Amino acid sequence: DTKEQRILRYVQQNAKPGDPQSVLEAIDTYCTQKEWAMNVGDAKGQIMDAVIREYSPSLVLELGAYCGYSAVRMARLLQPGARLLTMEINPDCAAITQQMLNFAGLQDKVTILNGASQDLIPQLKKKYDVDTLDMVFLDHWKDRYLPDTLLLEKCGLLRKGTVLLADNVIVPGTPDFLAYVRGSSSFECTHYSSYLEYMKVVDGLEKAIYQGP
Ligand SMILES: O=C(NC/C=C/[C@H]1O[C@@H](n2ccc(=O)cc2)[C@H](O)[C@@H]1O)c1cc([N+](=O)[O-])cc(O)c1O
Ligand SMILES: [Mg+2]
Repeated sequence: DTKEQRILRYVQQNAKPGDPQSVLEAIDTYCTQKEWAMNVGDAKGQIMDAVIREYSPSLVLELGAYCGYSAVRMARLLQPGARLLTMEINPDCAAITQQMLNFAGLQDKVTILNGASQDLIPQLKKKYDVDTLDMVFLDHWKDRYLPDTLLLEKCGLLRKGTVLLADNVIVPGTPDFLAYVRGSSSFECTHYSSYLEYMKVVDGLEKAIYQGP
């Protein structure tokens, strides 16, 4: 029994089926109170929401599904006919994400791709009927942000105005990617400061009074 299955089970037990907001709130409660997990969380999630609403993307690529928290967050804001594709190398995470989307009622909008991003990116156009991407959410292994961005470009998946949105650029950090994009005339960058997810960390003092030998 994994932490990820425990999160899904908590959602099935407590959230309202077909209600994406309820699903996000159930995840946030469980991870705030019971077990830390690497979901983007509601603080950064609000920022994501504002960006998605600004750009109204028709085709979004997510790198890194995990439990589906960000896939639920994004897909609930997509217009009719818009699509999210999400890449997940861990088959256990891919299954959880699909059940989460199902529970939320968002399964029609989202396609899960099982595999490593660097292996899947070159197959997008032919296998998933993609021309260029409107938005890319990066939230997978931090050392893959830069090489995958380069591969996206190589494969002709970026157009003028494609919006890349990257989590964790301060903590744990993505320093090669951040330096690259900030220094490149091919990208115009903006930083949105927020807070790392679920950081009310419990600790305590133990008093132990010696009673004699
Ligand atoms: O390490 C972090 N994220 C790595 C994410 C990894 C996810 O991306 C998938 N994937 C999908 C496709 C691939 O090709 C590779 C991996 C993995 O199978 C996992 O589901 C992280 C860590 C902290 N932290 O505070 O420690 C906070 C965060 O917000 C984080 O995102
Ligand atoms: Mg993250």
